[PDB]
Amino acid sequence: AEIQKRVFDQWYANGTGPLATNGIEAGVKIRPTPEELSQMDESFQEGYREYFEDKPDKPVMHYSIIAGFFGDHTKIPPGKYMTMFHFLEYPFSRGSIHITSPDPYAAPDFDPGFMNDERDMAPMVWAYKKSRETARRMDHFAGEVTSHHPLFPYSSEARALEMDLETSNAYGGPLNLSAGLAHGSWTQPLKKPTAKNEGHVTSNQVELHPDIEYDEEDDKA
Amino acid sequence: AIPEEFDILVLGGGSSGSCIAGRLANLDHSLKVGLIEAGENNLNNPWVYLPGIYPRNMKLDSKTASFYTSNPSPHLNGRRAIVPCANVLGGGSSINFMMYTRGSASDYDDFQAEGWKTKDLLPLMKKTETYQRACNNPDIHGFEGPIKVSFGNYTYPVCQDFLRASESQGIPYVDDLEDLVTAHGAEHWLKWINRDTGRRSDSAHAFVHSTMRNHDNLYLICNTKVDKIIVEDGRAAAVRTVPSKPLNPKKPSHKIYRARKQIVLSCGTISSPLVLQRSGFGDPIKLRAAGVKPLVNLPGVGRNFQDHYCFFSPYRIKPQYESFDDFVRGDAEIQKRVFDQWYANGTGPLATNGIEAGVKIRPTPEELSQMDESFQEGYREYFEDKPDKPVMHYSIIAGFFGDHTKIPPGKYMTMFHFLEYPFSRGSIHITSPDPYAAPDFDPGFMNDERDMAPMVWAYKKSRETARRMDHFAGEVTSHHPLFPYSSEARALEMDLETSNAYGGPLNLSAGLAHGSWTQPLKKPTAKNEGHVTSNQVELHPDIEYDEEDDKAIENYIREHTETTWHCLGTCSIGPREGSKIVKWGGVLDHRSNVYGVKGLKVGDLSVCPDNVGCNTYTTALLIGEKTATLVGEDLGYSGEALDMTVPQFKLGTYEKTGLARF
Amino acid sequence: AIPEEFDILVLGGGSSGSCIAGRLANLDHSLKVGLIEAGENNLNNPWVYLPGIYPRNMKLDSKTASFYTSNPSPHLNGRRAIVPCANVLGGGSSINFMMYTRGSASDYDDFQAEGWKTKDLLPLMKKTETYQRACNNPDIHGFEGPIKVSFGNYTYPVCQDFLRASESQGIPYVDDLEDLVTAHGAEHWLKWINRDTGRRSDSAHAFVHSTMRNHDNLYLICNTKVDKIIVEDGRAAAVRTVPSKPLNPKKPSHKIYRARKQIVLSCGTISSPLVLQRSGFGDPIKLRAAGVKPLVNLPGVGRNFQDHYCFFSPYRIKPQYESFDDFVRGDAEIQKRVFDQWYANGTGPLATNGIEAGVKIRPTPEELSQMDESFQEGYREYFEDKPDKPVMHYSIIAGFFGDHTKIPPGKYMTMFHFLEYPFSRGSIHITSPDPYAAPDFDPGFMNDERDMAPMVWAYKKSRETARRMDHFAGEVTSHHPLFPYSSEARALEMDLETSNAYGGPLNLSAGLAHGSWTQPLKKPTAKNEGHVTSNQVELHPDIEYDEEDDKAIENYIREHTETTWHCLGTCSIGPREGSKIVKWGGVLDHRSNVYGVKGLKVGDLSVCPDNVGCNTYTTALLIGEKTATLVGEDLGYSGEALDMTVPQFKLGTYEKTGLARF
Ligand SMILES: Cc1cc2nc3c(=O)[nH]c(=O)nc-3n(C[C@@H](O)[C@H](O)[C@H](O)COP(=O)(O)OP(=O)(O)OC[C@H]3O[C@@H](n4cnc5c(N)ncnc54)[C@H](O)[C@@H]3O)c2cc1C
Ligand SMILES: Cc1cc2nc3c(=O)[nH]c(=O)nc-3n(C[C@@H](O)[C@H](O)[C@H](O)COP(=O)(O)OP(=O)(O)OC[C@H]3O[C@@H](n4cnc5c(N)ncnc54)[C@H](O)[C@@H]3O)c2cc1C
Ligand SMILES: [Ca+2]
Ligand SMILES: [Ca+2]
Ligand SMILES: [Ca+2]
Repeated sequence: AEIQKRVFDQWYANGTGPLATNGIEAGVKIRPTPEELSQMDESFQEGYREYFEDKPDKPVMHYSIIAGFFGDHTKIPPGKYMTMFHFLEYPFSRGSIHITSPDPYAAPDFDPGFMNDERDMAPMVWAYKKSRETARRMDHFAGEVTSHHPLFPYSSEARALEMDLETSNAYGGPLNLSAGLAHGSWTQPLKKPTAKNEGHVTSNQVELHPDIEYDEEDDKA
Repeated sequence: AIPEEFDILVLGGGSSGSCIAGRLANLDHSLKVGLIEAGENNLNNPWVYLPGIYPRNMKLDSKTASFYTSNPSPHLNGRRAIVPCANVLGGGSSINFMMYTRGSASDYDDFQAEGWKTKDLLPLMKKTETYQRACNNPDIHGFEGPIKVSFGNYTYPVCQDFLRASESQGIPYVDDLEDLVTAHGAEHWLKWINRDTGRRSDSAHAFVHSTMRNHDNLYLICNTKVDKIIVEDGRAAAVRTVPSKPLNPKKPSHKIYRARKQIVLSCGTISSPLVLQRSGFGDPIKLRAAGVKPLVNLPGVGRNFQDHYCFFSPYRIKPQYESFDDFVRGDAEIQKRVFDQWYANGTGPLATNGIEAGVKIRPTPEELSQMDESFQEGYREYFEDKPDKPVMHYSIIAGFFGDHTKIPPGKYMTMFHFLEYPFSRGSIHITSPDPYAAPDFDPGFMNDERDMAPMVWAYKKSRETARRMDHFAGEVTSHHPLFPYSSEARALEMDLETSNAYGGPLNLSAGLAHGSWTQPLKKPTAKNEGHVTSNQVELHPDIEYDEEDDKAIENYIREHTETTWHCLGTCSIGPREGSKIVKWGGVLDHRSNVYGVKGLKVGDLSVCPDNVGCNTYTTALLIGEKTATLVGEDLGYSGEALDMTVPQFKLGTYEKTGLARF
Repeated sequence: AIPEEFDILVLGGGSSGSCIAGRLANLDHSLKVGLIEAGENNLNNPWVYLPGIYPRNMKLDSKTASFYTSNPSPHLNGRRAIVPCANVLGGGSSINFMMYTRGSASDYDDFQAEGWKTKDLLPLMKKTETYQRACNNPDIHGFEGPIKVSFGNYTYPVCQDFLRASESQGIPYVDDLEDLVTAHGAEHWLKWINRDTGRRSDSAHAFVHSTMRNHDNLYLICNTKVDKIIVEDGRAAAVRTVPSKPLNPKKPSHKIYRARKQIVLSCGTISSPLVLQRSGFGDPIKLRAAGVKPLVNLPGVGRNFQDHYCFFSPYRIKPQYESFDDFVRGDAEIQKRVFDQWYANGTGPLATNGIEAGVKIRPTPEELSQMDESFQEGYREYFEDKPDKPVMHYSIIAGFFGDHTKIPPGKYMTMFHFLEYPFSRGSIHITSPDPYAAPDFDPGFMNDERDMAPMVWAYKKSRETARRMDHFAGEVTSHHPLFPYSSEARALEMDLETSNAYGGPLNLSAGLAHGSWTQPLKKPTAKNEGHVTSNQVELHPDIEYDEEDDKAIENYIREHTETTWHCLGTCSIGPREGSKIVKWGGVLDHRSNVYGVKGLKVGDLSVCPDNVGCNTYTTALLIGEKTATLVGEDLGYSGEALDMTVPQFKLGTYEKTGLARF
C-alpha cells in the first residue's frame, strides 16, 4: 500500500517515477555463431541454411530484461527479482483455427501449433543458456529461482542456485525465524564469487560467478 | 573454583547426559559430580524455554547446533546430506520439536540385552514424567517426574480436522497412541511442554539447574569440548578437554579432569564414537589411518549408524485458518501480540509447537501387495510377527517448516513423515586426532532398497489425508514431487479466488497464469442439501498414480529425505564378537560398560543396537534413568538410594491442589 | 484405545449429557462410562470459554451449530423458520447467551410425574451451582456445585437504567427473580460465568474434563454421530455410530459400541426423537414411510414439540454510552483492548454477555381486557390459578444482537422477548434411515391463535421501557413493525444532532432527509428547574396504537419470531396411553425409561411434558442431576454414593478464603 501510494503520488505530481515505465529497459537480438550452430540439433542446422543463412538481417532469438518478476506473485517467494523474457523470431511451426458453430460467442477449435516443428527447439534452448550467462554477469544478480527454472538433475553442476544465507536473512528481515533453515533440501545456495583484483582501479574491479557446463541430461531438462 | 578431580564425570550434557548427571548428583551428595558440555549454558535462556520459536535452531548460522557434512550418496541422487545435532546444554531437549512419543514394547525387548526389556524399564519410563493431561491408562504413565508433558497452552484447529480425515482412511482415533502396544492409529499429539509455566521441558532445567540450585555437589562445565578419554592401568581415569572455540592458535590450551569412581560418555550418537576413536577404541587399521594409536580392538565403534528418515510436504490452507507462518516469517505486529499474551499469562501460540495431531501406521495386506517385492520380503522378515511396530509415522504441522524465503507468501500446513525402522545402515569415523576435525561420515540414508516403498506409500497416504481436511486449499508445486506436467496426479495450487484473497485488494498479478508455472485446484463436489448442515461436505478427488508418477515420488524422496535427528547405534549394546543385529561387533555389555576398559559407560542414544518406533527424547530419558541406576548399583548403592529424586515443587492437578494451571 | 464395550453409554454430550456422564463416572470409578458426541471436543477452546464473543456461534457458517430447516408456515407469513442447535461438546452450554434463569415451582409440579415435583427436585437444583453473588435467600441456592454463576466481570450501565424505567411501569425490583415463586418483577440478570476466572461455565468443563483429568473410567468420543440404538432381547444393548463428516463415500464406515448396564440418550429435543425413530420407536405407519422397520409402537416420539418464541427489537443509544457493537462489528483496536484487559486480569467487556437486566411479567386485569378474546380464555384456563407463572419475558442487551452488516453504523441496545408457555405445538420426524438426512420439521411457531396477544403486548411494554431509559436515542425503523407511514405510533429515528455525532465531523450526508426513509425523534420535555438536579428528567411521549398499528405489530411478530433455542417435549414423560397434556402418548415413565424396552433412558430437554418459565440451562442441568440419580438408584446404589461429586477446587468467597476474586 505505501509503495503504491508513493508511486502514484509522484506521477500525479509531475508524471515521473516507476508508474511511467514498463521496467523493460534493455534487450537483445541475436544470431548463432557457426560454432554455436554446430552444437545444435541437426534439424535446426538445416533450417538455418534454408531460412537464415542468406538473410543476414533476420534475428533468430530475442530476449530482454524485466525489472521485476512477470507472473503470479502469489506463486513465487517474497523478495525482489529480474526476469529474462525470450521469444523465437521466425518459428517453423504452424497452427490453425476454426469455428465450432455459427454461434458468435462459441469457443473456436484452436491449435496454435506451438513447438510442433522439431526445428524450433534448439534456438530456445540456446537462448536460455545465453540469457542465464548474461544474468550471472550482472551486478544485480543474487541467485536463481529454482522453482521457475529447468528441472536439472539435483546434483548437476548446471542446477539452479538460490540466494545465499546472508541475502536470505536480508530479505527475511531481523525478526525472521527460518531464513537459512536448510532442512528439506528444497534449494541449494550460490557460492561466493571470485575476489576483486586489488591491483586494479576500484571502478574496474569485478566479482565473477562461474560459467555453466551442460551435459545431455541438463539439455533434456 | 572448578575441581580438577571428581568422583563421577559425565561427558556431554544433552538429553541423556543432563539426566544422568542430575540423577547421580542426588544418588549421594558427598559424591562430586562434574558435567562437561561443549555448548553454552542454557539456564533461563528464553531462546531455549519459549516453545514457539523452535524453528530458528535449524538456521545454518545457528549457535545452538552443529551441522555435520557427509559424503555424496548415489542413493540421495548425489546429495551430501547435512546432519544437524544440538550444540547447547540440554542437548536435543533444548531445541527439539517438542513431540512426545514412546516406542513399542517389542522395541526394547529386541535389544536382546539383559535388564533392557520393557518389563524391566517400565518403572523407569514412568519415573521421568509428570503426565499433565487426561489419562485412561495411568498404570503406564508417571505423575511425579521432573519432566512435565502436556498439550501446551494453545491448540491450532488442524487437530480435530486431521483426526476426522485420518479416521475416514481407516486410521482409528485412540486416547493414547503411546501405550507401548498400538501400531496403527491417530491421536492428539503430546508436547514436551509444562502447561503450568508455558515453557519447554528440557533435561538441563529439570535435572541439572534444579539440583545445582539446592545442592553443592554438582559442577557445571560448559563451552568445553571433550577430546579423548585417558586410560591408566585398564581404568578410565581422566579426560582431556579443549575450548569449544580455538581463540588462541599461537598457544592452544587444554585441561585434564580426573574421575575417581566413574566416567559416563554421553556426547550423542554422532560424537561419542569420535571420542572413543580418539581415545584408541576402534578398528586398529582405521585408527592408525587417522593418526591414533590403537588401545582396544573394537571395530563396532562408529558402526551400525541408524536414524529415522524424514521428509516434509507442505499444503496451502484457506485464508481464514491459522498457522504460525507470519510469526516465523518475522511479522513485527504479530510477533509482538504473541509475546505479549505469553508475558501476560503464559498462553497463546508461543506455548505450543503447532504439531497437533499425527499417526502411526502399518500397511494392509492389499497395500503391501502393491509395493516393491523387496519391502514385501522385508515386511515378512521384520514386521509380520511384530504386530506392535509401526512402519511409518506422519503428523500435521500448523505452518510451513522450512525456509520461508524460498516459498511463496501465504499460510500453510505441513505433513511431517518419517520411517520407523529403516533397513539401511551407515558409519562414522574420525579423520585425524584433531578434536575439531570433521569426521568421515556416511549416514547411509536410503542405501537399502527396502526403505523406498514405505516412504512412497506414506506420501500418498498423507496427501489423501490433507485433501480431506477443511483446512486444505491446495498443494505447493515447488515442494511436491515433480510429476509429469499433465499427469492427473500433479500438484494443484490454490485457485484464483484464494490467490486474490492472499494477494490482497491492491494486487496486480494474482491469477496471472502466463508462464504456466502452476495449475489450479478445481471446485470440490457440492454439499448435499438434503443433509443436516453439520454433516455436509465438499470433496476433492482421489488421486490415481501410474509408474511415471511413482518414479517422481521416488526421486522426491531421494532428493528431500533428511535425518530426523533420531540418530542411534554407533556404540551398540551387544556381544563383543557380534550378533545378527550387531554385525560389526558390540561396543557395550548389558550394563553399558565399554569392552576392554574399566570404569567407563556410554549413556546416550548411541547405545541402541536396533531402532525404536518413536521420536527419541523418551528413549534418551529412559537410557538416562537406566544408566544412572546402573552406575548407582555398581558403586554399591541400593533401595531408596537408587530413587535419585531431584529437587522439584510438585503442583499436581488444579482440582486437587489449586496450584497447577486451571 | 477406546473400548468397544462400556458399562454406561451416554449419547450426546450437551448441557444434560455432559452432566449425566460426569456424574455417573463418579458414581463408582470401576464403572466404564462412554460419552459419545457428534461435535468437536471443547477442551480449553477460547472460542467456547470467552464469554464476550458468543454471537459468532449463530453465524450460518458456524462450526459450533447445526441449522435445521423447517416447512413453510402460513402462521409465519410463509417463512421456513431456521432452528439452530449446538454442534459441539458441552452442547448449548458451550455457545449460549449465558443467561441464568430458573422456572416457577408449579412448572415441575405440572409435569404430573412422581419424583419430579419441585419439592423433590430442589436439592438437585442447589447441587449443581456455586452462587457467586449476594444472597438473601440461601436456602434455595447452592454454594458448592461445579457450575459457577455470577454477574461476570463487567456490567454495562444499561442495568440500573433499565430497572428504573421498568419500576415506573409497575414492575417491581426484586433481589432474586429466580426464587421459584415470583412471576412479575425485574432484576439484575445472572450469568453462566465464573467470576473468579472470567470464563464461561459449561457442562463439559465442569463435569467431564474435570473428571477425566483426575480419574480413568470416563471415555470421551467426539466427532461421532449416533445413528440408531440396537435392541437385543428387549434390552438396549448397543449403539451404531457414523462419522460426523462422511469423507469417504466409496467405502462408508461405522462403529458399534456396547453397553452392559445402561444407555442414556441425550441428543437434545431435535435429535433424540430422530435417534429413537431410526431405532424403530414411533408411529409404525410413519416409520415404514421413512424406510424403518417398526419395533415399538410409540406415536408420541417426535410429538408435543414445544419452545419459547422470541423476537428482537433494537434501539438507538446516545453516543456517550457503551455497547459491544464495535467489538462485534470487528473493530481491530477495540478488540485488541478488550482482549488485552482479559489477558491482564480476566475483567472487562469480554467477561460478560451484555445482558444485564430483565423482566418477568403477567398482565393486569385491565391489560387482559384489551387483548384477543382467545388469549383471555387461555389465560383463565392456564394462568389464572397458577399465580407463579410468568406470561412474557424480556431483557435488555447492551448492543445489537443480529447481523451488523444489515443495520446502520452506530451503537444500539436490544430488547429480547420470549413467550413463556405457548399453546402452539409442533412435531418432527425422520425422512429416511440415513442418519445425515434432514428431518421433516414443523416447529409449530404461532400456529395457535392464543399465542399472538402476549407477544404484541410485550412489544408495546418493552418499547415503553426503552423510551424511559437514559440510554434511549431513537428507534431503528428497519427493524421495527411496519407502521403506517404517518401513524403517531411509527418508529422515530435519532435526531439531526445525534446523527451528526455518529457520522463524525467529516460526514457529508448525515441529516440528508431526501428520500424520506426515516422520521426524526422530537425533543423530550424540559427539565424541571425547581427540582434537585439528580431528580430532573426529560420525557418522551407515550404511544397510542389503533387497529392498523396493532396489525403491523402482529405481522412483525409473524415475520421475525424465532426459536429461543429452548426446544422441549419430543420424548415426553407421561402415561403411554396419553394424557391431557401429552395427547399423542407418553414416551417415558416417571423414571425416564423409554416404554417397550429395558436399559434405556432419555435425559435431556425432550423429557419435559409441558413448558418451563425460564431459559432452559437450569432445566437441562436439573434433568441431568435427576437422570444420573435415577440411573444410580436403578443400579443399586444409595446414600452418599448418589452424591456423585465431581473433582473441583472450591474457592468460596474472598473474605472467607482469600482465594476467590475480590
Ligand atoms: C532440531 C531437533 C528436533 C527434534 N525433535 C524431536 C521431538 O520433537 N521429539 C523427540 O522426542 N525428539 C526429537 N529430537 C531428537 C532428540 O530427542 C535426540 O534424539 C536426543 O536429544 C538425543 O539425546 P543424546 O543421545 O543425549 O544426544 P544429545 O545431542 O541430546 O546430547 C549430546 C550432548 O553432548 C554435547 N557434546 C557433543 N559432543 C561433545 C564433545 N566432544 N564434548 C563435549 N560435549 C559434547 C552436545 O552439545 C549435546 O548437548 C530432535 C532433535 C533435534 C536436533
Ligand atoms: C445459541 C443458544 C443460546 C442459548 N441461550 C441460553 C441462555 O442464555 N440461557 C439458557 O439457560 N439456555 C440457553 N439456551 C438453551 C440451552 O440451555 C439448551 O436448552 C440446552 O443446551 C439443552 O440441553 P440438552 O437438552 O442437553 O441439548 P443440547 O443441544 O445442549 O445437547 C445435545 C447434544 O447432543 C449432540 N447430538 C445431537 N445429535 C446427535 C447425534 N445424532 N449423535 C451424537 N450427538 C448428537 C449435540 O452435539 C449436543 O452436544 C441457548 C441455546 C442456544 C443454542
Ligand atoms: Ca530460403
Ligand atoms: Ca525376524
Ligand atoms: Ca388448567
